[PDB]
Amino acid sequence: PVEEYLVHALQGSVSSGQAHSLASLAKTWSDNEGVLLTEKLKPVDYEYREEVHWMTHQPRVGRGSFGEVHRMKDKQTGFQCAVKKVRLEVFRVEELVACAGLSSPRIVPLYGAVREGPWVNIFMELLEGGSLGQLIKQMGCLPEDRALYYLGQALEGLEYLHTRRILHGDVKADNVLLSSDGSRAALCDFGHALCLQPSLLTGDYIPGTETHMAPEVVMGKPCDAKVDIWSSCCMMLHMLNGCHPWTQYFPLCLKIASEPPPIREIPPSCAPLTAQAIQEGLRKEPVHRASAMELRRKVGKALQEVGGLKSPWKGEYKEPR
Ligand SMILES: CN1C(=O)[C@](O)(C#Cc2cccc(-n3nc(C(N)=O)c4cccnc43)c2)[C@H]2C[C@H]21
Repeated sequence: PVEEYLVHALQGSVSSGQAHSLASLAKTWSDNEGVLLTEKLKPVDYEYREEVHWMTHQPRVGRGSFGEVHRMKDKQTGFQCAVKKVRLEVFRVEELVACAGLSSPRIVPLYGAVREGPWVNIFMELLEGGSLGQLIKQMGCLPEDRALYYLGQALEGLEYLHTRRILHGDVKADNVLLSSDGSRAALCDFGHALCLQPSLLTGDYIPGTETHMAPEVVMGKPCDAKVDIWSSCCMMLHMLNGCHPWTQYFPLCLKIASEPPPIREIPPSCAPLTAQAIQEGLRKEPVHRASAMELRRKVGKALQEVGGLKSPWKGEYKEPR
């Protein structure tokens, strides 16, 4: 009953608010209105406008697949964070729902969201360590312990999301952001996230990366939280081999469905439990594929089996396969 009246109060203004107000106002987005969740980003006179109240850091250095993410500063408060540009006509509410109110160290925090014309500008913490993707390119590929370390932390975040019935949708190195010392990893890019109730390829849907895509998704079978696990394992392989699965050998959605899972790419010098863990996460049938909780525990043991985390965050470059 009153829900309709609260949406109207939030519309037309940019206000200091809480995650539940942001979520309900955002559902409408699917002229300058929005909700900011921290005092570090304050509106001025019912407004928060680009280049007036907030400034992109100069010169513009983009991050993200589309160069949509930028460093920025609140002109009033001097606080700095990141902002993701989403075209308004293609905005998806699930992106914010899947990080709004969520409070987890393995998930990047949401600072707010403000519509301005054709843009939804979404604010979030700035992480200086860059993405796991940028790391893999810098180092070439990661040692076995570092890879297990990060994979587990991603799985910790996937546990959190899955408990809340949230599919991430596009898990990969580029969507894992690292702290300035490399000891913490967080998930990012919830643009493909999907609320679940205890398939995907129907209409207003944009899917994840081809190389990390699970067979059920490819063949249009029904889908659940397990697709994140498949992707996370394809990410593990990307970490170990310095390149995506299947790219050194093959029109890639054809081969995912027909061929066996890419267990061959598991490097041979890897200890038995590392390889064994990767394999439980690359079971073609969702039923036999490991859950998040299960894999995380296995990956943790695998790390323990290999002496724990010993390699430095940025050691020597290591040539890929
Ligand atoms: C909370 N939240 C999200 O997670 C969110 O979906 C996002 C995102 C996203 C998409 C691409 C790139 C990056 N991205 N951001 C940083 C950074 N934060 O500095 C960064 C650094 C290196 C590489 N990519 C980076 C972040 C958005 C709803 C809000």
